[PDB]
Amino acid sequence: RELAILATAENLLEDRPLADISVDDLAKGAGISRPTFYFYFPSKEAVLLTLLDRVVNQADMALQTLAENTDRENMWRTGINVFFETFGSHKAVTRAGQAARATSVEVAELWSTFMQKWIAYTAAVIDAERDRGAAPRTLPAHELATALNLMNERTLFASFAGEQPSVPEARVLDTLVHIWVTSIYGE
Amino acid sequence: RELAILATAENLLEDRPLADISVDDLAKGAGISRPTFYFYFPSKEAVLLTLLDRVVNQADMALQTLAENTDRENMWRTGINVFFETFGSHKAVTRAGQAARATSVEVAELWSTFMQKWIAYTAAVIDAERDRGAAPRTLPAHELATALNLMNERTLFASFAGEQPSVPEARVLDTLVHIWVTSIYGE
Ligand SMILES: CCOC(=O)Cc1nc(-c2ccc(S(=O)(=O)NCCC(C)C)cc2)cs1
Ligand SMILES: CCOC(=O)Cc1nc(-c2ccc(S(=O)(=O)NCCC(C)C)cc2)cs1
Repeated sequence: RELAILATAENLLEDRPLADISVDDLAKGAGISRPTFYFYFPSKEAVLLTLLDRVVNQADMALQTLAENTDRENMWRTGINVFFETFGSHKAVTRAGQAARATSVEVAELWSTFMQKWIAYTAAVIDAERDRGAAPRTLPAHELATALNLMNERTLFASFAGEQPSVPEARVLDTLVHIWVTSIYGE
Repeated sequence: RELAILATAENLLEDRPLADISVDDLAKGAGISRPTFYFYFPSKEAVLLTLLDRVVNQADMALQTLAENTDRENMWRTGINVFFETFGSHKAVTRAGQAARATSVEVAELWSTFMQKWIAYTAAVIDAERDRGAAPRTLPAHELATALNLMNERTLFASFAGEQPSVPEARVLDTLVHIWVTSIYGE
């Protein structure tokens, strides 16, 4: 029933913005009354927050699975691909979740927390690559990590929403891997 | 008087969001009545659009001045620096203008037009660098241009707004030049 509210919201968000989805459409879709909805979620905005929180955590867990477990270009491609596949499978939640950063402090703070985590892990892997002699000591690892992660956030999300301008979705993984591998390994 | 409305809006936007600025605050600030304001601008949103349109065009003209007129790293640094200095001098208009992309089709379409222009010029310069034998034929120039331009938009604007996470403003030019020069010249 919680699940049916979440699935209904994900479905309707594929059609239209969260401003055009009412608690009645979410209730209707989950086969419950509007007061019954209020027992599971305080708002349609909390439904979006929860949807976003699962996509982010699904991306984070898939990155942890890689971390616990090739050539350097393929190492980076597999990591970036976790975010391409995870967000790319949940485009309506990606789009809605990004738009809510402007209006929800909880969505802004959720996004900020996982970006800080994914930057810190990028920096740790760049540092390990520098310690093993594979990557040169160029920029501060954490500053290079930050720019590469903000690049991916902006570029993946533009490609997914078909923005003008954007890298076509079928070219965006290759585009990002090239810039990551050349900026991490290049002198 | 048009100028005094524009200067007043730029000033108040340094303090608070456009939602917290009323046509009376703009009128008051420009020493005119509210009906007199309506003779210059249909809305406070049109005032933001015009402010954004001058900053974008000031950036574009400064890029044209370079184009009509060193080592490859310094060539790219001077180009990126046009955007760092121009937007960095107008942070409240940058911030407000970026936020209005969500709510104004005219702000979205203005931003899209100049991004397409600046990407096309980046691609043209990468192509000329490839034709002269200085840069290798790696990614499609226009796809590499797109990702590098979206990186800069996201990274410069995060640094300016002090977002978490962000590259510190005093490190962001060096960060972006490294990733540009290594991704453009690297194999
Ligand atoms: C073998 C173990 O090492 C690896 O797997 C390679 C690694 N990949 C990452 C990583 C890749 C992409 C992104 S990001 O920049 O794309 N996400 C934020 C942006 C949005 C998309 C959430 C963030 C972190 C860190 S280490
Ligand atoms: C000697 C002649 O050649 C040159 O000057 C070097 C050149 N620089 C550019 C250029 C630099 C940065 C950006 S961008 O990516 O920073 N702006 C969009 C994003 C936001 C910031 C507006 C866009 C284009 C093109 S060619």
